[PDB]
Amino acid sequence: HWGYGKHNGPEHWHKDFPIAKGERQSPVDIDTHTAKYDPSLKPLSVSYDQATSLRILNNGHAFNVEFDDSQDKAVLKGGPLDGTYRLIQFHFHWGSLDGQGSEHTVDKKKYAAELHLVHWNTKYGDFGKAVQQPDGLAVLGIFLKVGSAKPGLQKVVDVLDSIKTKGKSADFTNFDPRGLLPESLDYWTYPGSLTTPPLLECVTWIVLKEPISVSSEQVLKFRKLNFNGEGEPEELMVDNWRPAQPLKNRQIKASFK
Ligand SMILES: [N]S(=O)(=O)[C][C][C][C][C][C]C123[B@@]45[B@]67[B@]89[C@@]1%10B81%11B698B746B814B562B%10%1143
Ligand SMILES: [Zn+2]
Repeated sequence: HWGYGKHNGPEHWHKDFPIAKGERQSPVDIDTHTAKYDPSLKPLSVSYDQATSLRILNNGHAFNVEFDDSQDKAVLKGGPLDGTYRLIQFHFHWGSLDGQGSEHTVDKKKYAAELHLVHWNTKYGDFGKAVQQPDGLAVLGIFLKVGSAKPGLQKVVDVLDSIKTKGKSADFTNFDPRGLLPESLDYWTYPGSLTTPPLLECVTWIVLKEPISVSSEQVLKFRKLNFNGEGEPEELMVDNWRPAQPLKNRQIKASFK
């Protein structure tokens, strides 16, 4: 099955998922000089005050913090979006070392990690229907650099020991994702895809310019997770990022001057 190794990594995905070589694949390099300021873009509205986290899951490729998405409790709107998008989960991508780990790059710079807050368009009723639509998902991407600790991340870090291996989950209630946001909501946006199989071309990407800082100790704990299941040969969960894909016939727009 697909993963991040020599024999099953991103360069192989196209055999099972031919859309891997499609016209709107993610991630991409953001060339900051070429991205056009678009004065028609609105401020992003991130309304997470009523967010209800439920659980954290090691799915064998990352860990997902899952939310109750059975009502409009945690929603993204505005920015480039029409309508209302409901938070379903967040997860990260990260490296074996601090010099790599992000999926998007900024003028070819790789960050240590990248947070993806995944939301689906309520007009399609459920996540599974939304991923079949070109405007089905909105993913808010946030870069992580290593420096000062992010206090709002520590609750996530401390539960990782309990979900070391693939298929393990843990109750994860009352986690506030507002504690993962940078100060500024300045962003870039473009049309793209899921960055993992099935690589569906259903995402409006919103990538924040301002990174968050996390400590070396925090990211080291991400790197103790395992891709393998319990009792299997240990394969550290590191380098679970897809590299930048061809931009093709797309424009990246900036919300800021
Ligand atoms: N890295 S990222 O932020 O671009 C991606 C996060 C998207 C979550 C989408 C995966 C699935 B799993 B369930 B439902 C969706 B349909 B079925 B299975 B298929 B896979 B696809
Ligand atoms: Zn992701």
